[PDB]
Amino acid sequence: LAEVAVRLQEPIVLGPRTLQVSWTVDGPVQLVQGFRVSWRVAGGSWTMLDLQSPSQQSTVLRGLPPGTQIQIKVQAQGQEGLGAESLSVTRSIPEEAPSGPPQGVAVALGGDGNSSITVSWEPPLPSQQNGVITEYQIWCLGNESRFHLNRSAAGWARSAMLRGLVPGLLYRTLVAAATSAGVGVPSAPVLVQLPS
Repeated sequence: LAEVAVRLQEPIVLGPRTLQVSWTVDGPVQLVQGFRVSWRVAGGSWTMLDLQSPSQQSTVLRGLPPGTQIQIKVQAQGQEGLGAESLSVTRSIPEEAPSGPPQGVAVALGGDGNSSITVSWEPPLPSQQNGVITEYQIWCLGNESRFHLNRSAAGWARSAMLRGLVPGLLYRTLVAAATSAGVGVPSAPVLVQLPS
């Protein structure tokens, strides 16, 4: 089980956040009864998987974090235990649009003129960003599209000033974060209706 050597091939993406991992075997093949695949973010603790057959020389890792580097190793198992670890391979998981909204969206009166608001926010949860945040989209939607207010802000911004709200109109204020892959999910709306 120590003489056997595992040869890891280059991983292949199937569905989003997946990696098809395959390998060949060289040595006393008759001793192997299965394989234990281990993977981690290149970080955190290793995640292990047990394969109950010596013919399963491939597996599909799923739900891998977008915008990260995944490190993969594989070893053979038998009646003795576990064998030598193969050489690790590392592949990048493509960034995605954020899957979680910015946190703590708030609205305050303030800005230019007499009917402006300042919208503030915090980034999405780190596990929901799916990449480096490069942009925030801010919307102030009325009942008609001619009343919509929209601004963009840089990844370092945490506020945006929106002017020209019509008194008496109900506005839905939303913020979304974006990565290089696109604009993510918007926050729950903060409703604003200025006095008239």
